[PDB]
Amino acid sequence: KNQSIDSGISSLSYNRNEVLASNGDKIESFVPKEGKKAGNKFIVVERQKRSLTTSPVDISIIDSVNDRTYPGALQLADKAFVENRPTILMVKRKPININIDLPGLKGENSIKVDDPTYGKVSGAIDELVSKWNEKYSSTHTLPARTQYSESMVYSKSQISSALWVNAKVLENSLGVDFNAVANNEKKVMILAYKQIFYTVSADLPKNPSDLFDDSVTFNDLKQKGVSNEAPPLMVSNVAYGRTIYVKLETTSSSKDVQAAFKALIKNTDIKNSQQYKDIYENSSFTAVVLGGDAQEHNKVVTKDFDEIRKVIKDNATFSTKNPAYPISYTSVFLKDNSVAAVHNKTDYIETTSTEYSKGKINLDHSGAYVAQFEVAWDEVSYDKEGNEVLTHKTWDGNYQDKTAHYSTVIPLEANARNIRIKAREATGLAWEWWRDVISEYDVPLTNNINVSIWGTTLYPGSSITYN
Amino acid sequence: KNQSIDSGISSLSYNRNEVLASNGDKIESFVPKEGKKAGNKFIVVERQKRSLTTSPVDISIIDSVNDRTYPGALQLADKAFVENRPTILMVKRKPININIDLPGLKGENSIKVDDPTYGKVSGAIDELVSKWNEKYSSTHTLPARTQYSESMVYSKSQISSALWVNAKVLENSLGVDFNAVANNEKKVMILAYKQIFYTVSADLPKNPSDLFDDSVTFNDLKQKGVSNEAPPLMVSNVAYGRTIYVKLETTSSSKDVQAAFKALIKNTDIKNSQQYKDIYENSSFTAVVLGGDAQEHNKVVTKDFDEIRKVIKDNATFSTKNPAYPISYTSVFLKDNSVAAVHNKTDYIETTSTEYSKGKINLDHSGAYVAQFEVAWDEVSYDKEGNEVLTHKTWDGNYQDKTAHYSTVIPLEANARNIRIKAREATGLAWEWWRDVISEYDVPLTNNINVSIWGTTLYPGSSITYN
Repeated sequence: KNQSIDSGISSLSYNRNEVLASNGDKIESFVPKEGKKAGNKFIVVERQKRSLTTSPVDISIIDSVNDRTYPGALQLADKAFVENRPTILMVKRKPININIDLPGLKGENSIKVDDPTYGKVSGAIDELVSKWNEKYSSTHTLPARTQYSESMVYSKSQISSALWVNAKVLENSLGVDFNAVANNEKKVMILAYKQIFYTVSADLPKNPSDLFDDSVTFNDLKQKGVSNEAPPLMVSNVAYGRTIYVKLETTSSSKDVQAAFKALIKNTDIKNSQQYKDIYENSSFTAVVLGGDAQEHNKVVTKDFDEIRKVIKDNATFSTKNPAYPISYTSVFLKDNSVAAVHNKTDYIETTSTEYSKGKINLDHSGAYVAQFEVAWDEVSYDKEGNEVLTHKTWDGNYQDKTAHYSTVIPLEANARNIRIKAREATGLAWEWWRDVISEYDVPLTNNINVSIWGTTLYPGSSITYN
Repeated sequence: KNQSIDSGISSLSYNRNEVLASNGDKIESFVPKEGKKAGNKFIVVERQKRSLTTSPVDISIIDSVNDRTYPGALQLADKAFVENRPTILMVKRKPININIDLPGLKGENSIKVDDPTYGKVSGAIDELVSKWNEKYSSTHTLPARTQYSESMVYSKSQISSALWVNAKVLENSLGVDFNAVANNEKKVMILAYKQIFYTVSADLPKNPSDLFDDSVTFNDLKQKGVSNEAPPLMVSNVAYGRTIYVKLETTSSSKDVQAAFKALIKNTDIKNSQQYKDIYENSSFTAVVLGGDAQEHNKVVTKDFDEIRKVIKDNATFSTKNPAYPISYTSVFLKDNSVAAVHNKTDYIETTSTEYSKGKINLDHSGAYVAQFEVAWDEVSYDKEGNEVLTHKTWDGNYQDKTAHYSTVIPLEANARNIRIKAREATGLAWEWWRDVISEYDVPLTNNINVSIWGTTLYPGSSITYN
């Protein structure tokens, strides 16, 4: 009891740079490189351990709980604050001045709130908006201050730290299948278009005592959870608006996925490429709007990104005759009046992959001579340590006499490498001393390697073509 | 002294599939992935161990020692054979029939040689060639049977095994720098155009005794080196002709060097690709013609592959009047008349690389507003175990006011990844609540990334371009 509200808050000992800590997995076990056969394709998956360390100050608000966050609100810097379910500190308060950042208000934009509470501070904000609606009675619809963030998805913990959003808000709203992402079954990118209408700020106190009524004692605050493990915070600024989350999803395992997606967003000229056309045919785009101005559980799901663009643009403007809801805030530690950052630290497995596809070597011999072929290749596999293991393969028809007309096909698995095709006119003793009619090395694995041999013994001809 | 030649030779117990064997080196140990800085470039080298086994029957001949090899010559299957300096087995001989595979010579290509020695067989081969110049007195030149081989170079042992040449024969003639090749300071590729004029055969005996004069004993043989460690062989065929080796050299560490070289040899219009022209600027091409016709130590070293094609097309034929030089031969074991194969096995470190160049971010602010920026990137580096290590870097000017006209450059090292450039228009309380003028993620590293911001406070403009 020998403690005042100022000396008590001052006597709290905590690391301001680590109280609001968020830690994730570190991580699990994984093979650095893995070959997989699926469909008529071979996928290869490289993996790397990645470490993130963001220390943001803008903190997401979950709509379900916005009653808890409002300018001049008082919360505790505990693990619940980090989970976006803050513990409120409800006590008898001294008045506080709040200030809205809207245009044409330099000026006559602030207001004193005698009892800072959700209802009173909301009423105060609504009145500042009604004071703006008068004066600017023609233009009631304004543009939003848009911010853009983009990120490929690797884990629930990683995308949460990249986009600064609660992962369940992402998982429930957009429908994110984190196991397909981990298994490299799906590749997903998420966009966020944060649409800020305005921000309301609360004047900071000279000393913490300026927030609490004289009757309130440090022991009253200790009863409500104020501790070294739960220091007190004041909500300094709150941003009102909405956010639009976009999900680009694909079953494709190609290396060009992130590029293809980035092209679609900017609407660039690589977009038309046939490489990206197969990626887009197996892609789905999903957009949702979160805040309050949009109706709960709204959603667009399409294979036409022009539908997504429309949703983004349609929500770039807000009406000053409708109520705005908080989307994020910045809080300040009462002890030093310093901005409270949430120190995120997480490890994750960045997956990268490459798609290969089954191929075949078609042979045609219309030549007026006996020919023999030597077709050979390797098949790549990967051991537990991610190292390549080349199992050599050969065609069963090698070194066997063929005459006009002869045709065959030599299927190759998607994991075929180092292909080599050779043909020799059999005019003589043995293979070893014959003329090469065609002789190709490290042939690329295409869907059809059309090798033809023709002509006479004096003018033999050949060619190698691809489809 | 208790046995004849036949039973003596039969009494020899050796693994025919291993008595003639060559083994390469097993190591050195290596870092699987390494990042290297070379001027305005950052090179990444991925290393894979590769085992390689061949069992060829056509063995090379070193000109310096071509007198030890001729149809019907006896040699010992010891380690000197595998090093292309065979041990001759010189004893009193019975006659032998030899046949030449020159065209239109069915039932008239043979000749008996009473004392098969280098001089007498050479003489009989010359006799056959003069006898052919009488019967085909019009056509005094013929086309050579070309065999084409190609391979990138990784180690002395590997390229020797890939192209079936004595390492020193390439190392002397072409001038391969194996230490540069192994430190990825150069990428080299070698082509071999084995051109066969003709082959001469020796008829196989029903039993070993049919080769030896009756005065010869198995003790006489044993004394001349015959053992289970040195079983006796007979040269069954010898190929006469020439070989053109071609070296394609580069300082470029680009992943497209193999493709560029192939494009050049094939003569496709892909060679005109400016990507490949930067590679051919830092390339050298060399060609040598190891054959009887072409004068000793002859050589072309150019930067125009048409000078190399000239050498090839120029050597397409051979004159029948000119003597021919032995280039290759097949031997047979006297114990079973089975063709002797050299069992080659070799491990090698296959090196593969990519090139990254330095770049810079060019910021230009001409807009009618204060702007702040957030430029950041990661620098890729590889540890002892070849795993990536990203060190986060950020521009010192981040989060500082800038008014028109503001210009700057942010140089980026060639190992720069995950480049993110953001500019926000400064109207509101702080950074966290300002609208994006530009917001780019995972920007590709280019020599110049031009970020321009312009316009007014209420309608800003921007672009990002590359060079």
